[PDB]
Amino acid sequence: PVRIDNPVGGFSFALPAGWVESDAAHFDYGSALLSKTTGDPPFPGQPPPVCNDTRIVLGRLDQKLYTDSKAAARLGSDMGEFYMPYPGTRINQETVSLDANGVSGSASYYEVKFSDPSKPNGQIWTGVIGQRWFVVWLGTANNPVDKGAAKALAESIRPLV
Amino acid sequence: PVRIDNPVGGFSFALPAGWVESDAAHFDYGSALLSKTTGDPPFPGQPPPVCNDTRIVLGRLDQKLYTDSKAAARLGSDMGEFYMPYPGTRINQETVSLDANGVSGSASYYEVKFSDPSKPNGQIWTGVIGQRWFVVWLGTANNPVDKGAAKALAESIRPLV
Amino acid sequence: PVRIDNPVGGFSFALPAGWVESDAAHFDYGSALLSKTTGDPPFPGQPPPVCNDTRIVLGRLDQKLYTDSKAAARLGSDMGEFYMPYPGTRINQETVSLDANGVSGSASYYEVKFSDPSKPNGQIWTGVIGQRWFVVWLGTANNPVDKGAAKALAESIRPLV
Amino acid sequence: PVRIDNPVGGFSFALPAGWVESDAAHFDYGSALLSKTTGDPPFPGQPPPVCNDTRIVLGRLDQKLYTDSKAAARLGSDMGEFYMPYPGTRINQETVSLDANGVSGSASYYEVKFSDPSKPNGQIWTGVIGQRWFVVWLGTANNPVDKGAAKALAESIRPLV
Amino acid sequence: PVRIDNPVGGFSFALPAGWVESDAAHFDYGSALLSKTTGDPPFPGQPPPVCNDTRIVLGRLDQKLYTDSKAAARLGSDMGEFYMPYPGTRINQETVSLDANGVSGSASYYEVKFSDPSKPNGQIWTGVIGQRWFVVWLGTANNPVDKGAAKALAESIRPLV
Amino acid sequence: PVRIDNPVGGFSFALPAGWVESDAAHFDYGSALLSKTTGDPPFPGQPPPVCNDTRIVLGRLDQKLYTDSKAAARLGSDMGEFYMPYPGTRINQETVSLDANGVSGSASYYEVKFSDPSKPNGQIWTGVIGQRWFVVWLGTANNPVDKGAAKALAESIRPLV
Ligand SMILES: [Hg+2]
Ligand SMILES: [Hg+2]
Ligand SMILES: [Hg+2]
Ligand SMILES: [Hg+2]
Ligand SMILES: [Hg+2]
Ligand SMILES: [Hg+2]
Repeated sequence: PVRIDNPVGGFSFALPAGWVESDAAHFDYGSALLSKTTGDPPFPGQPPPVCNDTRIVLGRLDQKLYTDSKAAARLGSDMGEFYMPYPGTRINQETVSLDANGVSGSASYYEVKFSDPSKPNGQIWTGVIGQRWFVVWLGTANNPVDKGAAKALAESIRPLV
Repeated sequence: PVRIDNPVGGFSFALPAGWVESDAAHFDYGSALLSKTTGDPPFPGQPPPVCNDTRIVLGRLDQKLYTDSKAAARLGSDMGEFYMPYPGTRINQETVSLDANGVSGSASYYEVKFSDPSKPNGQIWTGVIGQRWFVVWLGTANNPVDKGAAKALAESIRPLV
Repeated sequence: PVRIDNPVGGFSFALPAGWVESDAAHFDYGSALLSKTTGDPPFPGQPPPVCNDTRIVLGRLDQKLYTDSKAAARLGSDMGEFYMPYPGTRINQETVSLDANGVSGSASYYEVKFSDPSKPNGQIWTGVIGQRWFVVWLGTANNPVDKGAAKALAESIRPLV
Repeated sequence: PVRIDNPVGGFSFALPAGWVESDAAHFDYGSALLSKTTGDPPFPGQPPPVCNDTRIVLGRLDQKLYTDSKAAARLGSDMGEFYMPYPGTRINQETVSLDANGVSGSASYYEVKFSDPSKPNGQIWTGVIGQRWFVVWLGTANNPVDKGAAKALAESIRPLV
Repeated sequence: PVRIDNPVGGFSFALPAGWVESDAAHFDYGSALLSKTTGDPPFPGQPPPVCNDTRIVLGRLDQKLYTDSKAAARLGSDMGEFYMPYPGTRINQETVSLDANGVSGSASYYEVKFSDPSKPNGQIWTGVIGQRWFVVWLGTANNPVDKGAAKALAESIRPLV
Repeated sequence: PVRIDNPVGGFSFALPAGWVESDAAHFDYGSALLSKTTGDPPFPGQPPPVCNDTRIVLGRLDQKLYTDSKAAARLGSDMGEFYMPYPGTRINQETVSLDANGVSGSASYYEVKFSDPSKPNGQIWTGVIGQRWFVVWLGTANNPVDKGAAKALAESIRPLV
């Protein structure tokens, strides 16, 4: 169990097994971007290969932006445009209640069946917890969102004091 | 009149007056990203301040991706999701014929009236010319797309030989 | 109240409200560079717009370099050349005693009236606390140094053990 | 046919089909690093996915460093240590004469059978042409060096005047 | 005594006196790269000049990769190819037992006498401790590995919990 | 003789022998930053070691900013504050007439004797040619400005058409 502090964003979280940070700059402004290692280890000290069709973003959710249920739905809709900007239809929608050590939240999940029959279906899970924090886990039919792990990641969020 | 070569993307173009390149890395894979200087000059040798609500992207349009009229409409719809991922309504739509030294193309323009009444309206102009190249010019009601300059930029595109 | 550790520089500090880290690399060698958000929030996970006419630098002050009163005056004079390299006259000078949880220091403030009548006046506040640490807060007549917040930032410095 | 100038390194070359530049910084000091696109196109304007098990480096070969036949063999031996630092045996060695528009050179190729039976065999082709320039094309049994294309790349090198 | 946490790699370590972090990105995936300051201090807030012929890398050693004695020897052999890819002979070999607060490990050291008589001899110290962590300290005859400090660095490693 | 184009800044120039570009980003906005190699060659394809006490900046000189004689003196005074922000006295001043293929300009040179007796004297040469372009060559008593080469660099500037 690996806990990561994000002091600018005011929270800590548990790093999902098999994931690394994608860059350092997100932490400058209170966010975090994570990538999934492929499992093939790099030479020691060098950066590991990571998947290009899945990613996780988390951070403080600005008080100016966006109930946690309504917020996660709205954020999830916007995130899906930003990360999956191709025409398609939303299918297999779900909402999930969150409880991060007693701090309530909500998440919205859905899949995108793209108009392009050669594109794998997109998948997106967006959680809001709470001061408020968000978690977005993006994947595809070939590299699916791990819904149980996304819930565990959001429920691992703790405010820093 | 400043002409810029993009050898990986197979084209050259005229840099719009008052704009600079935003980074060098786009040219690595045959694209270009431009930013608009604010007019307040920096110390010599240092990077100029640029606007944060307008941008231009141009590059080779992959033969796998997307008539030029249909292509610019589809690309413009996707670009507007990617750059303006908030809910809203498309208004003030236009299409524009392009002629780049005899190479035909088409562009699609529209504005977005956002659901959020405090967001300025978004503006996007997307052109496809042609091997094919694209031009996307993004702005807002406070920093509008210069439609005549966007047409001139797309019509300035020349294949490199 | 957000406390940030800088382990290479041997100190922690309280992040001023409304400010973010400008990059990650400063911490590699025991410094920190901060930028002021404009208040217009970015899309979640993306970097916020920041002001281009104000900045804060802090870090360990090398034992080889530069009383804390004399040190802050000398450092402030050099910092003003580095950040405001245009001809002008220093006006509205002040010195300020510092007490960081019992660790004494001193700061030097002044404004620059530039020879160029179209340049807004520059403002710089430079503090030395203490092992020694420095704080430099730069602004202009349009985006002034918050002198009370600069004193609070310097007095928030704690050695790490 | 896409020709790329490298003014600091004093040469131009033909970009192999399906390859892009990996970064811009190599050109600062007269080299070039190329990566192979996977074929899955990115969103327009965004960087394409590239293979992680093949790469090409080319540049001016310092007059202080390293006949072209002896030079390519020595450089190839060193490059194979640098890029394939695991124990193994060199097999399937070849040397290839080069003629770049009348400028002679030589290349050395070999494969590495690694001690680790789960590692795919490494492949490396190293050419020296000539002022002198080098070309290194690295691959594996799963993503082999295209020997004909590596020879064409080295023979495409032209001095800039 | 300066202790640095590496949460992705699951460890903390004591920063050797006179060394700084070379970049921030290594920590993204659980490694750290350190550079040695030259002693000439930079302007405050700016990065210090560092030596170009010595470096330290440390990180988690993948369970898939590589007894600690055998592991450090094998890793040291591979690291010496990666960092010193020129022909030469290994001389002055040593192995060193490690004890990091009761966690055992081993290190392998050797020097390289290069075929090129104008190259200074290379030096490399590679330690494995332990979950397992590695430490590599690289130097030359002109800027030698500090063997006592490398042992202290490896023995300063503590798992994070 | 190596000529480099800077299309955003509207000029080309001859690269001084032994110098490389320091980064790619300066060209994005019409400037160039050059560093001096130490002569010790790197491994092929890797960046060469460069001096840390000398540098060259060149670029378009904004029509809003700053006769060429008065301009070079004023720019040289400001550049010396920016690059040598320590107290001292200007000595050994010179001005130099420039003629870049018939385009006139002027340069201002001076040395700085620092108050700190352990700092080597600073040296700065600043030229303005002309649309106008600037050249700044910075050095020290240990790594002096090559005045003849700085004049040749400024006189090598040609407008791009
Ligand atoms: Hg994957
Ligand atoms: Hg603007
Ligand atoms: Hg501002
Ligand atoms: Hg591949
Ligand atoms: Hg050194
Ligand atoms: Hg030097």
